[PDB]
Amino acid sequence: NLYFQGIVPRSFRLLDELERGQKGVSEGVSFGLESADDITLSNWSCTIFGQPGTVFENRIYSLTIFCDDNYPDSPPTVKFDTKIEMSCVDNCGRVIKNNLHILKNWNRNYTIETILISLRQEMLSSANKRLPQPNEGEVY
Repeated sequence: NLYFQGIVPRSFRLLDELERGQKGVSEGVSFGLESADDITLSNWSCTIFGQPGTVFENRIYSLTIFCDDNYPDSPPTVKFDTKIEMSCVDNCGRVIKNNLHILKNWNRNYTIETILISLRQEMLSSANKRLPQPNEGEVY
């Protein structure tokens, strides 16, 4: 059994986040592997609960996070499978890196969870919270 202070290899890092996710995490996000047999641990199935008091209220959004082999030093790619209108989401549901702080100014100390949390907070902003939405459960 290994010990060291400091940064851990990609595989160790993703094992930590997986254990975190599998233990059901912060409010109300969930995350895990798209498929249990992926040994690169690169593709993640995620859920965001809509923010109470907004056009997102009571909706469930499904999304996919992909961590390439430079992860955690490089940001993952983020896309919504569930249709959403947000200033940091493009026409195909993918997150516009330069419109979300944590992706734009990524830091290896952010996580899959940070992204999910950040997306739920974006729903509270004034550019988003009154934005007219697609029909509920509609996908790309």
